[PDB]
Amino acid sequence: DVVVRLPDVAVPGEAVTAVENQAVIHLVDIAGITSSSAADYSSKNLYLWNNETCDALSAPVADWNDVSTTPSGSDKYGPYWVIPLNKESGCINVIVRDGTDKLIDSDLRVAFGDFTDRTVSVIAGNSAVYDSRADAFRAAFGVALAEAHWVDKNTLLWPGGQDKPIVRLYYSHSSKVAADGEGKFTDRYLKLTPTTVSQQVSMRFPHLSSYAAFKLPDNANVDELLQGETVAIAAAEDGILISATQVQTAGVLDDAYAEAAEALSYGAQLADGGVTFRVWAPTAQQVDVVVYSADKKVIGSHPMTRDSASGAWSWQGGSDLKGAFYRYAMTVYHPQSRKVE
Amino acid sequence: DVVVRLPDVAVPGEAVTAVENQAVIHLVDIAGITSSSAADYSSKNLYLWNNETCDALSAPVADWNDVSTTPSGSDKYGPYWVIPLNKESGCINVIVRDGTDKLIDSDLRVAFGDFTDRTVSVIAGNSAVYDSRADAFRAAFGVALAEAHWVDKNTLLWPGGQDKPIVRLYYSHSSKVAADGEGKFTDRYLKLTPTTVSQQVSMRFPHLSSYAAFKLPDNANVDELLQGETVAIAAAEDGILISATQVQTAGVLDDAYAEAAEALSYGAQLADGGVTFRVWAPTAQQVDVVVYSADKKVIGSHPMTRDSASGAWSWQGGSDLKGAFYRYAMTVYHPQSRKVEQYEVTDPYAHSLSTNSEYSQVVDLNDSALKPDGWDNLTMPHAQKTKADLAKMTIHESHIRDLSAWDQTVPAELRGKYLALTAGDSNMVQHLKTLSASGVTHVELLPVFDLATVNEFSDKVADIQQPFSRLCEVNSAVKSSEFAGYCDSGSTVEEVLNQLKQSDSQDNPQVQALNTLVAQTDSYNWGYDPFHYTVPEGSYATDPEGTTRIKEFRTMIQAIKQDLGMNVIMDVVYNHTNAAGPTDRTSVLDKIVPWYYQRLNETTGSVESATCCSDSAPEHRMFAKLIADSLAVWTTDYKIDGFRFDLMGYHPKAQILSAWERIKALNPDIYFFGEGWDSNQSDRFEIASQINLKGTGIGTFSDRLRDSVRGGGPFDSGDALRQNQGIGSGAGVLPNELASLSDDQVRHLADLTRLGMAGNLADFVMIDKDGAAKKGSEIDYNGAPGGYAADPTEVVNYVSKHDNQTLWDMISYKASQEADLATRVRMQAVSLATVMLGQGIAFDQQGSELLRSKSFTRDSYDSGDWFNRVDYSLQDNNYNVGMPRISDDGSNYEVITRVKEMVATPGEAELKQMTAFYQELTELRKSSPLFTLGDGSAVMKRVDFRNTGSDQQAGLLVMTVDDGMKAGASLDSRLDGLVVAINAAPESRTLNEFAGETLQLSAIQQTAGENSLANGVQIAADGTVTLPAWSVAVLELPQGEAQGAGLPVSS
Ligand SMILES: [Ca+2]
Ligand SMILES: [Ca+2]
Ligand SMILES: [Ca+2]
Ligand SMILES: [Ca+2]
Repeated sequence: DVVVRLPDVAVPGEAVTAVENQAVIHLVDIAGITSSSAADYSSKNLYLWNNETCDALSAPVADWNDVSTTPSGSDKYGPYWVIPLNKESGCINVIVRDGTDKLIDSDLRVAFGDFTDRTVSVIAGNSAVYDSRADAFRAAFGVALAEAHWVDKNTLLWPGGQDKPIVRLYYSHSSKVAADGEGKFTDRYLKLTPTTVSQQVSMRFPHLSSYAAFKLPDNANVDELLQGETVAIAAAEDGILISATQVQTAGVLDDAYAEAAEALSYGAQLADGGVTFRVWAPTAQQVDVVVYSADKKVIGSHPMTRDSASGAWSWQGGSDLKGAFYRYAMTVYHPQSRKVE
Repeated sequence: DVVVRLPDVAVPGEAVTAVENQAVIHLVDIAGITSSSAADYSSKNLYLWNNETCDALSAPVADWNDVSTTPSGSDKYGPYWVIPLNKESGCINVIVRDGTDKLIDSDLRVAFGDFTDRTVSVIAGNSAVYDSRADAFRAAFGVALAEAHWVDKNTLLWPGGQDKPIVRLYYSHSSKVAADGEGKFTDRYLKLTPTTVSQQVSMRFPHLSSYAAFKLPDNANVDELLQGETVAIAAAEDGILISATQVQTAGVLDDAYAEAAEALSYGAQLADGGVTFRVWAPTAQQVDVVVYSADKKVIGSHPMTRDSASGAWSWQGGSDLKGAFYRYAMTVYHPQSRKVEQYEVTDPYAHSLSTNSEYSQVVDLNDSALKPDGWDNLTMPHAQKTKADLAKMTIHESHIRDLSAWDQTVPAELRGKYLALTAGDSNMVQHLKTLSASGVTHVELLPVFDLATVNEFSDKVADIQQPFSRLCEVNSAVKSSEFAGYCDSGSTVEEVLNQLKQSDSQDNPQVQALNTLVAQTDSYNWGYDPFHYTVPEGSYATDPEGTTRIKEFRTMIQAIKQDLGMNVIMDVVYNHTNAAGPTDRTSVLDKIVPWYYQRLNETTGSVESATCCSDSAPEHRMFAKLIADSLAVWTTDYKIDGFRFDLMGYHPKAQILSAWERIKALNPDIYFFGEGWDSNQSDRFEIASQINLKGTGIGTFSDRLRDSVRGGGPFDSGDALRQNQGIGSGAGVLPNELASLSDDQVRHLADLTRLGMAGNLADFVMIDKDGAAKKGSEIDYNGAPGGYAADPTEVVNYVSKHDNQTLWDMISYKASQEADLATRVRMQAVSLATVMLGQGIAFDQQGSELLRSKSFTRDSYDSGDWFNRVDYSLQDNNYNVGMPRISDDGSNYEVITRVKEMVATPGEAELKQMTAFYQELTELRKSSPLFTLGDGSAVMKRVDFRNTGSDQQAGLLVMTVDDGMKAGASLDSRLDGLVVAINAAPESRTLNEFAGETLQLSAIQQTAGENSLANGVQIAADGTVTLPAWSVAVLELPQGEAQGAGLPVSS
């Protein structure tokens, strides 16, 4: 079975080091590194300008129509601009363009107190600034956006994986799905097969009905998959990565747990027989009730019991707890940070 | 399933009228009007700014982050901004935004001389400016532009349909897709689903890779869809139309039919067993062959058989059809007119035509009847097998009228004809005969394929040779002009023109005023206006009706190769067609397969005009096939030795190489070269440019040496034409009153010249203007690498060509008042020596040997017999014969007057002196294999220069070529080495570099004597050389019965 791997291109090493009273911005050309023939970087230009916030620039062109700020050089990886500075402190305003059109959506602000080397790298439509061409390249041939949708136990909707020869659902419980030192996707995966959007699904998510449907294997352990990270991967017949995206799982959470979860009571339910603590957290790796004094000192930490049908966690304590302070101590993967928080 | 419908909203009426010293821009909010809810226009702002072009703004915010320029008000239709002005004249720079994001892709430029009211309207992502909110709204809620791209059977690319809830492909076979009386889109459609751009697609169309991809249904009948109209529609969840656009289908046509279509033969293929008619028309609803008599009466109308795999239509008839006239009667939807057009079109694969290319003719080019005697056994007089064979190439770029229009020794009926080359006893023929004998190897013919720009009907044309009365009969305009009085005179147009010279001045440009009118009804055009690619031009024939042209053209080829002993280069124009659209008489390709053969704008679908005219698409499979098949015919049926591609940069490098490999199977020694300038098509494909063609074998014209020797560059106008002197105008050495060129500026031109003389190689190491050792690619040429080639055979050096000022005219503009007629004649020769004695391929304009002048005409394409005159009777160089065309040279009249009278006009003596010099230089070029090394590695191992560095003497060009033992093999059995010395300075110079070297002046130059360019060159027994002013010397190192050490290169 084919291994998903990065394009056979070595990781870049800056090519140009930023010297005193001058900064260097690298454009990591994805279309340029995907090779065949040499690229014309004439059309590429930076609209550079001084403002109340970022004023460290030295002689920035006023004219927006001025495409004259062409690359100070290039190579396989893409062009670069050696920008002259006024002061080695502060920041600069860079708008990366191909003619009179923005390549990066957001107006970049290069804070020299964030990138000590002044050698920085950017990718088209990325908005992010990298300290290295390497860090950028890895990001370019990796997991970006949250294009895929796990809408039910069996179905994953993704337009990016449409007509692609290799479509997989990679997963990692305690780490991020990434490429190793060899640029291979070694993390466990599941093979996805093209299917058609269910009648039930189309109803639920009319805004996704047009999206490309994929059937998950029957052996798939839905529950343990939702314990951590999942990433939808599209690759060539040979295994060269086309796309890697994060997965939106609310649909499957409703399909797998909501029926059972809906039939339970939530909060710190103080009734006759004591107090039942219940929190719905179907993805949480661990949940504990932390009980505090009035002085907010820990009086008890109790790991909760998970109900598999619902993904709800509970813990029963005495009626003595009436008035006690508490919080739930979570252990959960957050897709915004890509970490187990 | 949702019905797409119009919004129930009345057409808007501006709401705000622009008053004095203030403009008003309306944003027509589509999302705002499709919504019954109120909109927050806070986020909306204009980035307004003053520049050298549009400066009429009053107080524009500098900060790009400044979103403070919010709307000056709003309503249902959208917001508006009341912009304060400085002046009611000029223009303003508006960037319409929603935060710090451009709403309109292009930077708007509001010209107040285009919109009188200053009340203007714009739509998001539209780029267009409307005079009214109404005009905008109509455009917004209509099928508008050609934004969508059907790139393959399954894929439709459209940014307008991105993130939209409803995306559909509406279609109509016999009608336009529109909204009914209820405002509904009732026409059949297909549902499109979001997908990603295929790897295969991204390769093919890199310029669309960023565009939003949509998958077509699997039930889609691609074939029947391409039978008529298709429209891409984007709508709301409720079905209110957001956008409706036309579809560009060339991509799918290549994907669905090109594989099969590529494997067929096109035209009226007359072979054994009859004649097969085949036309590719994959969208045509119907195609019929209409067969005509000689009187052009219909003899038969035969509906053709469509092959579904290819979209090609065919019809087989008897061999009786040999010579019959025909056209294809089309029934096809044209997206420009949005209608199913019905017209009769000529064959794009026509090989013979009627007068003025009205009808195609069935022909057999292999017929003895169409061949001059012994055509079948005609061979190439000059070899082209090796790089060394190629390097010997010495081109003379000629034009059919330019050659024989004025030569009296050519029988009248043959003047301006192919047959003129047969006039063995003419001044022109005998001149070429002597040039050939002295070393001119190739004849380049300016357009001889079927041009559109000359009426082939004798009686709808009048030339200067004929009475003025004829001019008025043909030209309606002349009867109502400042020359109307001459219609009564019994004098010729030639006569009247010489009369106008007498009072011609910059303030009274009467010579050119009449010429402009003559030029509309003349027989004179360069011909860079293709009608049919694979038929000779008929106006250069004695009779343009039928096959006569084929035998005549061939007769000219035989004369050039056998009687003049020179190879033939045909100038080719595949970059454009003369016209497109369903109406133009000269549109052939665009009438048959609309929107296929032409390069269209990505948004509007308008045929691009980057080349001038109607940009063709060599990137599309069938047009690439057309080009190759065309070149095959000129190769074997016409026996052409080489091809020069007009604006070759507009072609994909892959296409040029493909055609080249294909043609090589018919003639392995075929040469391809062209103008490989940047075309700006790199967004679309790897262009066939000077840079991109390094090591391919395809040659390109080098502008590096050209500009260094000539002075300045093209686009120079006004005093710059005098200020920008060259090495050959005396830049630095003998400056003119207007010159301000620095010593380093002058030294840099020497650097570029030297590099050029050594075949403009990217890897050739030399000592620069500062004394640094630099590779050819490291020497700058206006931001570009100077050197670019792998071998000198990939470079064509020149100092004159049909386009731009003649060499003489440039010297007249650039030479110091001090430079007398005698020194300027030598200045021409000196300029030419850099080309003639350099490793690269020598190219030159016909007439340079006769100090040719166009009396300062820059773009002589339609300046007729008058300005483009070449006097083969040698009385004058056609200098000062009137003020050139106002339209293109008016801006240079003041400069012309300043220089025009500075020196005398050449006469029989000067022209004879220049011819002698020219013959000298070519003889020299053919005098040693050392001048034409061919291989880049040979150049680097043998070629080096002296008088280099920071301390260099200006105007002295010294080149050394090794044949010594350290170079390798003895190439010249007589020589050990070579020295080329060019003293482009008014002061005589000295050469002590070859200290004690035993040198001798070329026998070629010694024979010449007082008429030599080396006349006065001293070679002291002690190896010291004294070079007179404005002189060129070939100093040779004789070999002594064994290869000694010669002139070894250093570093
Ligand atoms: Ca013609
Ligand atoms: Ca004309
Ligand atoms: Ca373009
Ligand atoms: Ca020798």
